[PDB]
Amino acid sequence: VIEKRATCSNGKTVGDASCCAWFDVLDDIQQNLFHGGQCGAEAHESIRLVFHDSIAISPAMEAQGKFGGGGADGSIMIFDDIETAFHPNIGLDEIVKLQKPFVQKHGVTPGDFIAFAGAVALSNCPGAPQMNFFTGRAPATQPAPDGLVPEPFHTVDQIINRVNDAGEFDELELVWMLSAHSVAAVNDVDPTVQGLPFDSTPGIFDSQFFVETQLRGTAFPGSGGNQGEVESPLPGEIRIQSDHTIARDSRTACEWQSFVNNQSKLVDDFQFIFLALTQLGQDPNAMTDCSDVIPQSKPIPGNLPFSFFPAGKTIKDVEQACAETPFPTLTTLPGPETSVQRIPPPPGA
Ligand code: HEM
Ligand SMILES: [Ca+2]
Ligand SMILES: [Ca+2]
Repeated sequence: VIEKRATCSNGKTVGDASCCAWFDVLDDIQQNLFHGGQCGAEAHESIRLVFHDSIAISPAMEAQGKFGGGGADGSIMIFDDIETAFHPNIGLDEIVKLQKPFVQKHGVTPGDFIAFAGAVALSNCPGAPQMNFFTGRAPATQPAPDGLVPEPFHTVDQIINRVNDAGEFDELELVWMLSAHSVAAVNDVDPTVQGLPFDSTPGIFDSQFFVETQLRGTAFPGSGGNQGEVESPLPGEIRIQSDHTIARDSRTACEWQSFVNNQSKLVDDFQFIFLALTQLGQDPNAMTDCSDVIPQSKPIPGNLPFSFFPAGKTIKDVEQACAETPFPTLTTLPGPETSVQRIPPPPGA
């Protein structure tokens, strides 16, 4: 891979002349997919899509003589009819259908487009790392098998083993990639209400997800007892069983707690693991670095502390699970407990 540093027609310099075409893709999706650069529903869905495209790869299966999926190869978009019907991928055909036209129009590979839209999406959320974007994913030729994407009702062991198989990720890295639930909502677990967020700041990439999953769950936000859902600590917020148990397991509880009040570790770890996900099934040395096309991320506005307890909660409500270090003493926002507002998805989610 020979790279040719170049100045694009917009006047910006990039690592390789082939990267210049992505500035037109960027302007199109910022206006027509993310409604003016928002960290809203489509941005969240695009971030989710990166993981469901990428994690569908299995060296264990390949060792048994069976196709195990191609990783970040755009298969979930190319074969959407097959893959979006898998239960772990519930609700993803909506975002795939919204993304499809941009791929056809710009003549980029589905896989590179999914990794691009995920990185741009995150750049729209205040607090996000400065994201990378590498090109080079050839179109998938076979859909991924089912049973590769984790479900919210899988055990901690099941999920640890799944991500270890897919990309040799350890239990620490599992925790890091779950940071993406800091900018996310749930549309399909509670059938009575769509758009319940995982943390109280679904438009900000912060550590509230790690704080709020550690509080005692006291109620369901909509209907009770749905598969993969557990009680949450705040009105309007949802908690799934996998996140709840990873936060409390002796292998991963101290790593989960380490992001509380530690913005630089959150950002650095997530930057790293997001890039790794987007390279599953690929040879990093055969890819082109087009990270200079991705916009600069913005800081979190205002002057509140980086991490805090939501109003109405104090250290007494934390279920301490990390045996090595006490949960940090955070401030509590003033006033009455307030409900987290839902994020309505586009039709079909
Ligand atoms: C490792 C185990 C994981 C489990 C069990 C899991 C589970 C879930 C579930 C149940 C939902 C709601 C889906 C729906 O209602 O249709 C969700 C949403 C989401 N997940 Fe995960 N997830 C996992 C890891 C990840 C990772 C590594 C990423 C990073 C890209 C991610 C990104 C997201 C995002 C951004 C959303 C919000 C979607 C939206 O707002 O429409 N998740 N996750
Ligand atoms: Ca795939
Ligand atoms: Ca957040």
